[PDB]
Parts: sequence; structure tokens; C-alpha cells
Amino acid sequence: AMADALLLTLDENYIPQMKVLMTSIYINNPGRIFDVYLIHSRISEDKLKDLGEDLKKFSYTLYPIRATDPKEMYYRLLAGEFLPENLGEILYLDPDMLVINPLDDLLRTDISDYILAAASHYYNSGLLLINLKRAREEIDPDEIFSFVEDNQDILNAMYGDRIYPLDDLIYNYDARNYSSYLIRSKKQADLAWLMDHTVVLHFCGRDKPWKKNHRNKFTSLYKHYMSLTKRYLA
Amino acid sequence: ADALLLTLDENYIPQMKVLMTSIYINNPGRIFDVYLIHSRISEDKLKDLGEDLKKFSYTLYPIRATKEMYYRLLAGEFLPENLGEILYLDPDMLVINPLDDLLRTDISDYILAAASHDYYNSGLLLINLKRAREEIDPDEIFSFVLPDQDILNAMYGDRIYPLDDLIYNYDARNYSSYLIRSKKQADLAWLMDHTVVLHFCGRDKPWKKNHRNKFTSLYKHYMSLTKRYLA
Repeated sequence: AMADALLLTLDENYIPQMKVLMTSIYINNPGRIFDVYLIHSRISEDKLKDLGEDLKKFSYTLYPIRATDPKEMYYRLLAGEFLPENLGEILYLDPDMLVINPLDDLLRTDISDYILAAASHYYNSGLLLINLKRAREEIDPDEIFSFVEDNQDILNAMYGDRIYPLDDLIYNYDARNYSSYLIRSKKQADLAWLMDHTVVLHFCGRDKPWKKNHRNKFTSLYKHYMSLTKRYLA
Repeated sequence: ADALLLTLDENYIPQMKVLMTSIYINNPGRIFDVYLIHSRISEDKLKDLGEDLKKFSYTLYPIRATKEMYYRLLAGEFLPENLGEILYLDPDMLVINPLDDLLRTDISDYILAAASHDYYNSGLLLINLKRAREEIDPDEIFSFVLPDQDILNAMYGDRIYPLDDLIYNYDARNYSSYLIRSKKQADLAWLMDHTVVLHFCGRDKPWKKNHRNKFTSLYKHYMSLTKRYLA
């Protein structure tokens, strides 16, 4: 293992956002190499070729895996069934995120005794550091389908006692909620502190920063990474 | 390579490193010679700064003037005679797009290029040192002497190639006025695709605690990047 592994589960409408995410990872983790596994259902071979050629500019390697026949929900949870059997660990990321600090601390988290690590907002499923050795033995597919057929809620309800808790302020910061975090941190978590400590910004909900009317403290930053992405992956 | 000029003392070095980091990220693969006119930064700080710049493959060339409003106007006097052109930048700036188009501007016929608004700001100057050396007498400037952008406009307005401030000297305090003045074309999406230089003018500086506008997160992110890239 000379490359850390990343997992994304999306289809082609989120590719633009995935490229911004990749660019933010590259700028904030200089010299690190990633293998990027992409579970998808319908992305064309030409688009995957394009995306692969782009990632290679950062010395990242794309490993597309086509699922067959809430689609994306399942891919994440059943990652251990799609990924190679000799991979021990992988970092799942939602595409509507921006990495703004090095991932080294996260990637060195000792999760040897857990299924995964996730941030609590219950756990959010937008970032998951997955121990695949344990997911393959503990997470059984039909078990998951039984649960969904009767009813992430799956993640919390079935595997809540097997999760290593991460701080959302650092690893899954809900970019809508600057004030709540500021108040809850006793005013410690202002922009200066966030830019030094927060690793992952998550643009949750309908108000996405690639759209025309986005307006908060983080909009300029996200639009700047959008420009960086167009220039770096030209 | 291309040449950059800064004129500052010790206390502005941290901002200069942030500017250099922004140039590095937004101009990948480009190399610069970086000239620094200063009154008395210590040898140890100059050594530290030169070592840091080498991490970007920039080369630092300190020049001790044996204050700073003059230095930029009399750059012809301080800089080597074999240098024909240089880009002067204030350290309270951030470069957020490639400098290529600026650096290729043909200013053969002018003393310098500067951004207007027909008043000129002297925080960014692309200087034709050949003509500056022919046409700028220190004697004239000294007797002549409001900021120093008064000297620039008074004495040389005719010999200036105009740049658009929206692209090359964007007053970061004034998002809304630019937005109104551009008929709502210059929103953040547009700025991030076209603006090259953000200028954090006035006393509310983005490295201070209470800075609060649309650009704060961006500048603070470059501060964090600078500390990591130059560690």
C-alpha cells in the first residue's frame, strides 16, 4: 500500500463535483497518491476514460466498478462486496464536499477494532473510513435488505455500536451551519480556526455552492476551487 | 524568468509569504525572481525567507535601501540595469488566477501599466524599467512632495497603460459596488473565473481576527496553506 484508497458512489451528474473534490484533495495533500474506486450504475465508458485521464494528472488512478441491476445508499454499505478482497481500508466521500486540510490524521486513525469511523451531526454517512476486513465479515447483504424492506438510518440502527466516532466540526462540517458550530464551540470555531483545523466541508441539502444563488461564508472558497479545477484539469 | 518586486519591512513578511503561496498555486510550473527592497530586515530573516521561497523554486533578491512609497516609484534606481521589466505587488494582495496575460502585456510605449478607478492605484504596477529609467527623475519626485498614488497620478497619468481594476486590482472591500457597477455580472462565480488580483485595502485586513466579508474564508484558507506549504 503506497496509495490510500478513496471510494465514491455516484453517477455522471455528480462528476463535476467529484473533480472539484479531487482537486481540493490534491492541493491540500501535496505528494500523496490516491487510488479512487468509483461504484456507478450507468456512467459511459467514454466519460470514465475522460475522468481517468483527468485524475492521472494528479497521479491518482481511477478504478471504476459498474454495479448491476436509493441506488447509491446500497453501494456504500455493501462496499466490501464490490471492492477487491485484498484491500483493507477505504475512505468513502460524498461528492458535494471540499477537503481543505491534510487527510493524514484521519487516514492514521486506528479503526482496527471497528467496522468504520463516521462523524456524528446519530452518525452522518457522507464520510466513512471503512475497515473492509471487518465490513466483509460483519455486514451481510440480505441482512441489510431485510432491514430496508421493513423500515443513514441503516448505519445507525444496525451498526451504531461498531462505529468509531469522528468530530463533525473537523470531518463533516455542515457548511450551512456556521453559527451553530460557532455558538456550540463557545466562539472558538470562527473562520480562522476552521481554516486551520477543519478537514472536510460538506455542502449538505438543496443549497449547493455550484449554483447561482449560494451565499454564505464559504461560497468564495468553493467557487475558487471550481476555477482551480477547470485550470488544473484543463 | 519573470521578475516580481516587493517593498516592505519585517512586519509584512507573513503577508508576503501568503501572496507568494497564492501565486504558486495559481501559476503552476512558473518560476519567478523576487526582488525585495527593504530598509533593514535582518540577515537571518532574509535567509529564512529565501529558503522558504526556494520551496516554490522562486529566487529571493534582497536589496537594502541604505520610506516604501518612494521605493516603488524609484524602482529604476534600485534594481539592476540589465532588468527590463518587473511586476510590483503590495503584500496585502492575493493572486487567484494565472498571471500569464498580464505578464505578456506589451508596454513598450509606456512607463508602466496600472489599474484605474480616471484615478490609478499603485498597488499593482507592471513597470517598463527601460522607460522608467529614462523618464523618472528622483529630483523631480522629491521636490514635488494625500497617499503616494497622488505622485503616480500627478506626474505620469499620460504614460500609463490602463488595466481594469475588476481583474488586476480588485478592491476586496467593495464587492457590492463592483456588482452594481458591472450590472450584476461580477458575482462570485464570475470573479473566480476572471479576476486575477484581490487587494485587501484599508485598515480591515483579512489576517486580523475580526475580518468579515465574502472573501474572508478564501484568504484565511491561503494563510493555512502558506503555513503548510512552507513548514
